[PDB]
Amino acid sequence: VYLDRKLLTLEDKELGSGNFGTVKKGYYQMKKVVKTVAVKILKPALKDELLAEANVMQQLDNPYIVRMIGICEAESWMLVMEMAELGPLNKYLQQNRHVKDKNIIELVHQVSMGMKYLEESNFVHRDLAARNVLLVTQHYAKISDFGLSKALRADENYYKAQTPVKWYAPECINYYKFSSKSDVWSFGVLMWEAFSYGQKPYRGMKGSEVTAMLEKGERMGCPAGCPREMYDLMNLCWTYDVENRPGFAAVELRLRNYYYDVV
Amino acid sequence: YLDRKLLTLEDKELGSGNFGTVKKGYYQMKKVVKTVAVKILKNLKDELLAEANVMQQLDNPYIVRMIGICEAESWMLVMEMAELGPLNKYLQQNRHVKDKNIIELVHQVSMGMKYLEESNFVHRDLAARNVLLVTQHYAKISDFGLSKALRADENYYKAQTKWPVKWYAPECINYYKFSSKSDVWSFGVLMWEAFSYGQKPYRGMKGSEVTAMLEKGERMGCPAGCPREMYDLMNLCWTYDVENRPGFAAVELRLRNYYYD
Ligand SMILES: CO[C@@H]1CN(Cc2cn(-c3ccnc(Nc4ccc5c(c4)c(C(=O)C4CC4)cn5CCF)n3)nc2C)C[C@@H]1O
Ligand SMILES: CO[C@@H]1CN(Cc2cn(-c3ccnc(Nc4ccc5c(c4)c(C(=O)C4CC4)cn5CCF)n3)nc2C)C[C@@H]1O
Repeated sequence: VYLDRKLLTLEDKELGSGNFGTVKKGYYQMKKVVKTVAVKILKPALKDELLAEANVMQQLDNPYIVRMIGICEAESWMLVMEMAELGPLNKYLQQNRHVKDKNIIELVHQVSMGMKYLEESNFVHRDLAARNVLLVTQHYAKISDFGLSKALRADENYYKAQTPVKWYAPECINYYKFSSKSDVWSFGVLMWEAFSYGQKPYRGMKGSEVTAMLEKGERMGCPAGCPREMYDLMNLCWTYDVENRPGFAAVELRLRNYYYDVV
Repeated sequence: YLDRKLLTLEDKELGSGNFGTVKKGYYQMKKVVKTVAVKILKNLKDELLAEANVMQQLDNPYIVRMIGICEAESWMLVMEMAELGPLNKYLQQNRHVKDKNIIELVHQVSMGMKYLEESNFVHRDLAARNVLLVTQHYAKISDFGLSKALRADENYYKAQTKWPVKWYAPECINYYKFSSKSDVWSFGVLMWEAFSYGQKPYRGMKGSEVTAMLEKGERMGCPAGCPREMYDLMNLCWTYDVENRPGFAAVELRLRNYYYD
């Protein structure tokens, strides 16, 4: 899926930048119409990571996951994606404290539907966080940022690293083991972030202090205004033992049931 | 008298029995929320309240800490959660646990019983099922429903005629006398259970046959792969005579020394 640079136009002003490179809004000429795109532009291991990121996204086909248009190799390496105009969820909620609880339920349920599909496809995200959810509209979220994602081997249900702690399940920190269950743990933190309107989890604590807090059986408190059933779901996501923690099928159905009971 | 509003119970049950049910829960503390295990009486109350009264007097790293009693749809005893659950159940499913690991755990139990003995409480139900794992390397004593505070003038509690007889020292069966020494006998059975990966003691024998076997001077054999020094400690805990049986001071000391090597 190597795109033609002649069919891509990048805007001058960037949408954002960080240690990953830059993100610009762009336009890609397709069959007949022109498609608005977001382009991750690299500013080496980062090339291979971007290609691995593109390989994951091309295997994924779901309304709640950012769709890749292709890779473009010209002047710099570029990952061209369908544009989610409103950008990252945590920034959006920081700037829009008026969003209602039923709206946040809608969004995090959409994230659980995308992750239910990711789990069925036997991919692990490994970076599930509110910053990696992007808003198409105020009522349409998509999971983004597959740069750490891994396709599980056909014979294993976890990825084993050889060598963002506040989002990581205890078995990740201790055993370097990443599964769909550890994504569920990260999903609990994402939920906490979303109902906290984009505030950071475990405020003012270092990683080792978070680890020690969880070891004692302590968990973050219920965000102000968060429906009790949603806080109960977070705590289930933060089940310490992998086997008793739910998978995304159970999480999505709990969210689906609660959302329609509100609706 | 805890506020039921501050407590959430998972619909799944961890376990059940004649006492009631045990459920995982989450309780709102000062700021953080605390994972709890909840013993729920099925609609016995005064026994639960007496159990709470024992636990409220105990503070030690190797004893389950009580959060409180909660009176709502049922009577509930809310406790700090030891997530891995009963030791006998765990070992059955984890035959890979090393003998060094089992030594660390039973030594932790002897440290909590040393404290129990110093506090002059008798447990009266010391068994592998009543050791709960916080982690694979951290055990806690639980289940104080039978525990008694000793009189200021005696080192034993006298019972008045539901007893785990396979864990009871001969003086418990014959004279109804429960002391820290009789907990030491139970601890010997616990050790045998731990090194047998949670097998039940005296397999296939009735209670009267266990008593007759013990009266004959016979004892359970060495568990497969159980270290020599640890089986020897078991037999010392199973000293028939109360006065010659060690106290938890001596048991803990020997465990710590063998663990040091
Ligand atoms: C926070 O996470 C991001 C995401 N990621 C980069 C990334 C974005 N991608 C994408 C795909 C499809 N549509 C979009 N739309 C979009 C729309 C407006 C945006 C941003 C993105 C945006 C940013 O991205 C800034 C943070 C870098 C800022 N604004 C301004 C409103 F705030 N982005 N894809 C990837 C891999 C790493 C960063 O940390
Ligand atoms: C066999 O022992 C028990 C213990 N007891 C009940 C009891 C538990 N309490 C407690 C306190 C703090 N943390 C725990 N943690 C914990 C964690 C996972 C557990 C259990 C308990 C658990 C059970 O309890 C089943 C047997 C009923 C099952 N699972 C699933 C893995 F097996 N339990 N407190 C009391 C008084 C009477 C029985 O004899």
